[PDB]
Amino acid sequence: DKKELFDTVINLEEQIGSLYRQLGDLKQHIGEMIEENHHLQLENKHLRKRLDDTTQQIEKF
Amino acid sequence: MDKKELFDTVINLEEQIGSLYRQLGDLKQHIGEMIEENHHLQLENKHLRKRLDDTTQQIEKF
Amino acid sequence: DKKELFDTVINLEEQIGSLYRQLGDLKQHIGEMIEENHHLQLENKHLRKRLDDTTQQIEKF
Amino acid sequence: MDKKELFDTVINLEEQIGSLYRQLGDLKQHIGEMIEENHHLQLENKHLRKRLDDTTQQIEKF
Repeated sequence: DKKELFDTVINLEEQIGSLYRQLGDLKQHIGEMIEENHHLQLENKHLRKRLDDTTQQIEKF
Repeated sequence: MDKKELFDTVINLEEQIGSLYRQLGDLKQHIGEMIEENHHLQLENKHLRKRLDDTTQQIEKF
Repeated sequence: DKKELFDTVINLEEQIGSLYRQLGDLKQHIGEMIEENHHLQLENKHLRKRLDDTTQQIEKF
Repeated sequence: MDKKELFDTVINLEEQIGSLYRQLGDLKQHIGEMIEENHHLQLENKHLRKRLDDTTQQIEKF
């Protein structure tokens, strides 16, 4: 009927809004993971440089 | 080593879903329109059959 | 975790597949309504023409 | 009186959703990749801190 079809369409709408919300959450968590990655790369760089410097220091004495 | 490209992909996704919402709305509008059109045609043809019945009853009585 | 995020993404996938299926049903019903419309328009045309012809017939006698 | 235009709109919608599916898949792939990358970096930095600790224990003993 009118109801049976309209409510179907609005049901689709609401499912779409739900998807959007969930994808927003996902975006947030993905962002957090990206920043995590970034910091890990920087930390890795510094620990590498530190190890190189301390290795050269030991190579001296 | 991929970084913000994937993030922009996510944003692109959210934009596409956002779009889908609006399109679904317009679809709903056109659907309702077609439903009204169908109802109008229905009752219209019913009454047309009324008048047709009456006028055929008139002619077939000369 | 790995699970908590991956299962989220696959959950989104499945919701998308669900939406697609539902939209397929909708497409079917919309098609049926369109054909219904078509037939109604044709029937309307013919009943109009019939009424015009029979009206002219009565206008004769 | 609108007809098949709306139908083509529906088809366009189904095509967009179909697309979203694939994009979500690729997204999943890149996500997994970044997760592995994060784990590698984690353990790598842990061991780097091991070696750093040991070598600092070596230097500070002259």
